[PDB]
Amino acid sequence: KVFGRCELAAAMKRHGLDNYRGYSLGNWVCAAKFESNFNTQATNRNTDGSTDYGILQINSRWWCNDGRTPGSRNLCNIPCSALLSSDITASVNCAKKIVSDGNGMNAWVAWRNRCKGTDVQAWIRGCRL
Repeated sequence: KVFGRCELAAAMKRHGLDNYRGYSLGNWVCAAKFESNFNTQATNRNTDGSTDYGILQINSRWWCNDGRTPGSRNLCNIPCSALLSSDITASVNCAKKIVSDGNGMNAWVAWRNRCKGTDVQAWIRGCRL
């Protein structure tokens, strides 16, 4: 599913991401924009043999199982395919674990490089939330 911006903002908000670990909703929309362009089906292989999945490009070395990443930990206890669903529940649940792991949203290198320090509230402008 390719979400609209406001459509994703509402979904993330429904699932409890607005202000989760102190990150306002704009941060999460901005991260999803630059990770996946709001596409739940997005996949990207990494140099180390892992792959990133879904709207928030969650990685198969630590968080989900894809059956081809040796020494996968599967900390979210999910197959990586669950992160590609039109239903973002599994991605949100896993994202909440990741952002709690100690480095906040710095875990998403795309957020660090294109969101952090910017006016992230711009990403929820216009939306009925």
